[PDB]
Amino acid sequence: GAMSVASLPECVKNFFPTEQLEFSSSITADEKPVLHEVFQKHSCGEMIDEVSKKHPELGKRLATVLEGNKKRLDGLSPAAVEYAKKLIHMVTTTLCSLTVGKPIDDADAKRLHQEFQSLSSEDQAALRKNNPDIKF
Repeated sequence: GAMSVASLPECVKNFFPTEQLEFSSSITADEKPVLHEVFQKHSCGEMIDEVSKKHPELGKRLATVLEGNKKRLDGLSPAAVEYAKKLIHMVTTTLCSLTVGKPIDDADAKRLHQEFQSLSSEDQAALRKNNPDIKF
């Protein structure tokens, strides 16, 4: 639909939480230009205020994505949390680029996969338990 999520490289799609993908699917043709206008001011914490100013319902849906992402960090070790924040940074940057029409470089996603592989078995299992929908 408006967002073109399917056009993303596979290794990038692998890391997307469900809530980001469901949000992207939901974007209507008149909603996308709202995200474009707002994200073009920057390079979501703070995006929410600006988006909601323009389109309350869209901003509500964006806030729900961020609320969703929080749960995924619960109970994780310092190393696993460091990893997860890098994963979400990758996903955020991508979705912003997709929205504004910048190219997508999947090198950051290949780095995430390599990094996951060198985590302890206990941290890999904890990440999978908190994110059963992600292909690490």
